[PDB]
Amino acid sequence: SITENTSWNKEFSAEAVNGVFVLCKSSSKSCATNDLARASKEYLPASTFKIPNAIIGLETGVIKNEHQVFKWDGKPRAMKQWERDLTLRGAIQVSAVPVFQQIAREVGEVRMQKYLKKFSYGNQNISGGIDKFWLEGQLRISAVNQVEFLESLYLNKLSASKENQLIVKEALVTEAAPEYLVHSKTGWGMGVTPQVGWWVGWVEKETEVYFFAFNMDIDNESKLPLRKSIPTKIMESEGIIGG
Amino acid sequence: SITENTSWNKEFSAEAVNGVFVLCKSSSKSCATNDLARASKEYLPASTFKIPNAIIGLETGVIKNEHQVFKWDGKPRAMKQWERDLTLRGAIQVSAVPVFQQIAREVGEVRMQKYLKKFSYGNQNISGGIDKFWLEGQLRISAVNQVEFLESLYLNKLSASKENQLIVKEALVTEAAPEYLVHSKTGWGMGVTPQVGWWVGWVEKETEVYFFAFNMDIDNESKLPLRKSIPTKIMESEGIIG
Ligand SMILES: *C(=O)[C@@H]([C@@H]1N=C(C(=O)O)[C@@H](S[C@@H]2CN[C@H](C(=O)Nc3cccc(C(=O)O)c3)C2)[C@@H]1C)[C@@H](C)O
Repeated sequence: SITENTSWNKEFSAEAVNGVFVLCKSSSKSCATNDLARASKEYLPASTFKIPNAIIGLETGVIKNEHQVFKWDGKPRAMKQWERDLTLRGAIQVSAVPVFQQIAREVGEVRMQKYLKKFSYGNQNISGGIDKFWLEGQLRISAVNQVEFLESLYLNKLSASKENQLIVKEALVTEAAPEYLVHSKTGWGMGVTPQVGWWVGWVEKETEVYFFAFNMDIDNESKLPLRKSIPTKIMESEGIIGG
Repeated sequence: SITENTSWNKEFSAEAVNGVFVLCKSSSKSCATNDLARASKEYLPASTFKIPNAIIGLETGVIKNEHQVFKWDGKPRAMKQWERDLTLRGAIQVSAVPVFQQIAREVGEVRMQKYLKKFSYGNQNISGGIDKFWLEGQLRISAVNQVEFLESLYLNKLSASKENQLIVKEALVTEAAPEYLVHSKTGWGMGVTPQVGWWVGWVEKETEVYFFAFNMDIDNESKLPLRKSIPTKIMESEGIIG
């Protein structure tokens, strides 16, 4: 029942990129997209996988609780922003891949498989190595499936404790005003061709809720801000951002 | 022992503010204040009482859950900002008193009394009527006590489920930045003299956490923003926010 809104395409052509936005009001039963085909196409999740990985980390006890500090061992990491002790929120905010690869390692394949099945997480293919599958492996998930998973998270309906779902929700908050709250997560998947850029999340505005998932083909770093600006312009046209 | 930091008085001086800031790193065992006497003095909590009231409401069942919508009945309310449907977070963040009056009535005197004893909340005096004790009744709490209560909340150590503590915690998020996160709640107690203004909460930056409570006398309504600006300037100067 997802509907196509072809006018949204102008926000993609204005920036010379290919991609999809899916936007649902209230539930995943009222969704619209600029491109019906791509809305259902599955792409490497990259750093958006920190959302399930975090929940799974808490459920399995690998992450002890919300106050867990991920200590840096001092050995060098691929970005300087990652070279420091991090909270769960901090590790999510900076997209600290090494923290999550250690989480995945301790969770292990059999349990990670079990959770991705419970979560109906895309093609649930975690081959490509326990700490790499969402980065250069065979895992793939669509914008539509992202929206469905995030709706279950918002509702505390994933197969995980309410407490753990709440902890991860707080960690994902990226904008806050009295009657406007955004939970969101970016991704940039360099380990696939073409590279994929993601922005997924949900907006609570007054008493309404909107689920969203965006992805695009990324040539390189310079186009990364479009992951937020294109969704922002669509949501503005829909009356979500302003008043 | 809480230490006195006279220096902070400089931020109170230009605006002639009579007030106190309490700021603790990691725990309420490591606190400082500009004014030891005022730090421990108890003031009417006004809208800051929405924090325990929300938790009590959830713990009793009076508040259904995180997703409960508080419908406006169309009858005029004291503030236009309150004349709409509100989520729990909305009701807390716009300080929608009538929503919390109804919650308090449904909680009731016996339960409310017991939870303030469990939370060690100030003087625990709820006389004045069940729906006005924190507005114009006799309940009073100090800045030090606000910090101790907020620390317990942070740590999920109040006598309430971890889930209900977590619900209220997300409801208190007020600033979400890449480097830090702020949970806070304002208050303006117009039902006492002098009028009291509050800002209480905590800040998480890097791997550290700081609890804070600020109050001041409000000589007039134009001085209201000082309830955030003075403690923000102090916490900015120490590196806690920014
Ligand atoms: C995930 O897909 C991927 C990440 N995603 C990235 C991206 O979106 O660019 C990079 S890491 C990313 C780049 N910008 C942020 C950042 O540094 N922000 C930030 C936020 C809060 C605080 C601070 C700070 O205090 O320094 C910084 C992180 C990477 C390619 C994985 C799979 O590689």
